[PDB]
Amino acid sequence: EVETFAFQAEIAQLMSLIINTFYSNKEIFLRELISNSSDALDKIRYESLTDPSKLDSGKELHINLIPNKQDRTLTIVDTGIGMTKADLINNLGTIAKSGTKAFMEALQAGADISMIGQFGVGFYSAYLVAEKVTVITKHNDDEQYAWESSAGGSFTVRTDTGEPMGRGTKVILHLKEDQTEYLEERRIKEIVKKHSQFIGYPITLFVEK
Ligand SMILES: OCc1ccc(Oc2ccccc2)nc1
Repeated sequence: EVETFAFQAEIAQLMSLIINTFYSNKEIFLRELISNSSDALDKIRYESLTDPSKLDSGKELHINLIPNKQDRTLTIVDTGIGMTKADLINNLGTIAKSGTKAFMEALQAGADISMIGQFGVGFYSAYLVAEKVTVITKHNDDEQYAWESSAGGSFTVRTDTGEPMGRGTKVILHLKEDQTEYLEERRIKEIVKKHSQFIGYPITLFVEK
């Protein structure tokens, strides 16, 4: 059972801008997704300070980076607070309408795409490198769901029957054919060291063989 939704017009506009603007500094997508993961981990940690049972779904607070050259995917896994179905539909838990408005005003006033995270819509930088993004998520208060979009104005939401995650979010980037550098260990390490040195959670880069 798959539900198909239209993006709000302003979010479709944001994604079109990200996909169509010539902008070479694509590597910032990883900083933005890791920052979202850190924010998610902060939220479940804060909730656990007064209610330890919030961590019954998993006590470990971490971020895993999983490249897969056979599938051409880069997956960013966190064990943060996750998102409900309602969160997924409401632009992955963002205030994306007002964030997009502020972002595009900043771009016409001299900003560049790398500042996207300052406007709370950093998730959508995934489309700098991905032709399709799948988000699997599990929040303590809801069931496990899969969101997916190849842009083009629509996204789908379905109950996920895949491997149970316990709690957290998995962002699966189906990379564009010319963006496979972001599956290479030395490239991912370089980006993490450059942009994510002060993230307060362990970031484990998985290797392949
Ligand atoms: O990288 C995009 C992304 C978006 C959301 C997300 O989970 C949450 C869920 C609730 C609050 C903060 C973060 N994790 C990754």
